[PDB]
Amino acid sequence: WTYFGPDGENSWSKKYPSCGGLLQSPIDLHSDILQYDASLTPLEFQGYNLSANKQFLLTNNGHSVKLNLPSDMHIQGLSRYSATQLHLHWGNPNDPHGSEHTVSGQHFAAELHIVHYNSDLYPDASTASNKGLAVLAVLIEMGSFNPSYDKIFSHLQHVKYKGQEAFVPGFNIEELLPERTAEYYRYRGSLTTPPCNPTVLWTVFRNPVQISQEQLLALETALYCTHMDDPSPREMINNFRQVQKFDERLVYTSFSQ
Amino acid sequence: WTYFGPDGENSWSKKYPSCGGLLQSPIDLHSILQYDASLTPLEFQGYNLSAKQFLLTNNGHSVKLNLPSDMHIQGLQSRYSATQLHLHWGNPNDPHGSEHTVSGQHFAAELHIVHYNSDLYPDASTASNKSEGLAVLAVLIEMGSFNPSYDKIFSHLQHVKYKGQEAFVPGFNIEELLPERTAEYYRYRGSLTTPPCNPTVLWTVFRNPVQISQEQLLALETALYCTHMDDPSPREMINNFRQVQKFDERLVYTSFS
Ligand SMILES: CCCC(CCC)CCN1CCS(=O)(=O)c2c(F)c(F)c(S(N)(=O)=O)c(F)c21
Ligand SMILES: CCCC(CCC)CCN1CCS(=O)(=O)c2c(F)c(F)c(S(N)(=O)=O)c(F)c21
Ligand SMILES: [Zn+2]
Ligand SMILES: [Zn+2]
Repeated sequence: WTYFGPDGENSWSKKYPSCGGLLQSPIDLHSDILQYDASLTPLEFQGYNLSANKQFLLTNNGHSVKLNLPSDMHIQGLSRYSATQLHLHWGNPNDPHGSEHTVSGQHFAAELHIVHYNSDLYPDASTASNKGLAVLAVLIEMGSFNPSYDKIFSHLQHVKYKGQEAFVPGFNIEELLPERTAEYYRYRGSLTTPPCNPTVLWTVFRNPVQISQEQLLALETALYCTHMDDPSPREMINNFRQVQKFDERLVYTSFSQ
Repeated sequence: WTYFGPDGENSWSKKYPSCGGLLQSPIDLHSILQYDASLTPLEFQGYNLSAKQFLLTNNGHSVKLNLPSDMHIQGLQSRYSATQLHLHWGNPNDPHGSEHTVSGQHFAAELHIVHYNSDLYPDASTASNKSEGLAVLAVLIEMGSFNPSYDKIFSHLQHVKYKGQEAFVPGFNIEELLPERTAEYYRYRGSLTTPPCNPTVLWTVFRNPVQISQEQLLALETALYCTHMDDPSPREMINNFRQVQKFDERLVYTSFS
């Protein structure tokens, strides 16, 4: 599966039935489908300050570049959910508008997902994935240089091709989160890639973060979906799914205005 | 095929492979726009239909009005003769169901007047999978003042509430359904927005919307079902629009600057 051409997103459901099922993500966040919910209290981020003396595996699997996260990293306020990995979605150098969620019909430059699984109930994210998952999403805007995101981006020229891995020193993952994390959108949805399992509790923070034009350009030019020896290379660009019908869902907000 | 559940748009490409192919519509029209002085005004000939009768149908996917082949666009390289018109809309809880979007925003609804290349082909079915086959005019609709001309269609909707039902509409001037300043339009090559999704449509989306009243819009959204009258599980005809498609390395040409 890909994001472009005969294996792109309109065809995923041919091999991955859930991609044609209910509760799919991402979605457009707009007024008609939002409702304030005062029960959406703040999440607590536990163990996000990863030791700088430890190192965490960054991998290009051909579809994504993901940073593995330790299971002692958790979110509470929900079961306790343990982190498993983070990754991003982006556009391309000539169109830096590759967020997955949109807000009032507009794409952000990119989007960070921090994937967690219910470690109360399941021994790993793969198991949880068809039960199970909570993903935090941070919208990313073109803006100022972001030293915290650069702790990841500065290693991308070392995982350019599918199957490559690198180590990233620990840092405080909460530095990747925006202002006022108490303010978020919450809804029931799905993985945004195959197998599109409808098993995700989404939290999209209200406020975006910024990374620079130069950071976006590096992100949009550094990576390939294909192996280092593939005679038909494919750039890892435009790796976002279109927004989905909302299938009668509402999105609940922790902010009223 | 449907607009929801497991037979909705992500699954159309199973039976209708072009739905996962190139040149898919609809798209977001955002400032990918390039003025093209070649885009001269169309002339709508034979649109003043003899106050003759024209068949309105509900085929379970759509409510269409059949149009006569002496109605045609002038100004394209070939003559394109009308075949039918129909609309797309959302639902009362989210009344934003145009197919095309403008700067990420949906309009309330959208009218399509479908035509086929009658210089090259004998009917719209034959043309629909052929080069230069189809041309569709799209009118964006927003809620505002009551529109007597659209009521010439909408007054008949109760009589075609269920799949298989038909009503006769006396001829009227179809040009009355077009917006102000039809000289101003967006133009691009795309596809059918329903199965079989053939990439054979020259789209003309007028720049300016029309208005219908809040009551007319609600009637459109509430009058029709996608099921037969005797179906023990009725399904409302709502949200009958396709999500926008990726449109990369491509322009939409505008007749205006
Ligand atoms: C980590 C729990 C879900 C895993 C279970 C097996 C380990 C399958 C899906 N998974 C791994 C394959 S992937 O292609 O690298 C990929 C991806 F690119 C994504 F963007 C998302 S998203 N946006 O979070 O849905 C994924 F969730 C995701
Ligand atoms: C009319 C030339 C194309 C026909 C050829 C066979 C007669 C097949 C498709 N056709 C007929 C089936 S349908 O489901 O009633 C339907 C529809 F609802 C649409 F919204 C559009 S459109 N204009 O793509 O938005 C259609 F074009 C359309
Ligand atoms: Zn993701
Ligand atoms: Zn249509």
